Amino acid sequence: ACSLKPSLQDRDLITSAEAGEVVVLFKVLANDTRLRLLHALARSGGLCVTDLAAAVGMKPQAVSNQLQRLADRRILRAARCGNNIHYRIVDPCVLRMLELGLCLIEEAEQQ
Amino acid sequence: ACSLKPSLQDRDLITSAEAGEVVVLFKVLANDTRLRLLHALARSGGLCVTDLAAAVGMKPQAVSNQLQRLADRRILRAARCGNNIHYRIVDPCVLRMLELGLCLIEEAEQQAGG
Repeated sequence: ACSLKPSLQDRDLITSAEAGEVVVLFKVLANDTRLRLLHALARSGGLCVTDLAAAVGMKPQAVSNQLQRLADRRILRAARCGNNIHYRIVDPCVLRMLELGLCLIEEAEQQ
Repeated sequence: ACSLKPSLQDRDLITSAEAGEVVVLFKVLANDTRLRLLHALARSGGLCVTDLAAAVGMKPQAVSNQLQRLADRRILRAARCGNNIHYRIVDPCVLRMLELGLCLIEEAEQQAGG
């Protein structure tokens, strides 16, 4: 089978409060639309809602509330000028989780 | 900062097809109790329901049901001899994602003075 990393075998059992915080992040990524939006935001380093909706092939109204909720959770920053709202990822934890997910997909391709 | 790692900036936008398999990984991990159970299993390299339920704050019967479900989803291997069932994590994707979670909890603690 597989075995926990040798240097991580000395950490005390994660507490419930510790688990809930990381679970918030896992919940955020456990959704294909959020994953795709976060991936698009990560490649570009930030897009307005019109360009973002375009990249993931959806109507802006289909993704606008989801982005706002991500900003509510302090995972994105929403910069409004006029009616243009530009989003970018400000939580590096969410980014590292996404990167590991991308690694697993490449490896699934056997590459 | 928050920039994507340069080696990963070339892959095309993840499709809904590729997103499906990784989303299932996050759904399994996106639960307080399951994550603590998975860590307790990862620390020890495998436990029975009685030791594992003692390790976390839970009753053996609830823990038992949780473990057979993870086994049903092929996250664990349930090794039975007699009436003793020993559970081990056999999904390495689950394992790396748990380990990343553990590193983030540690870095967060460090970064706030302890």
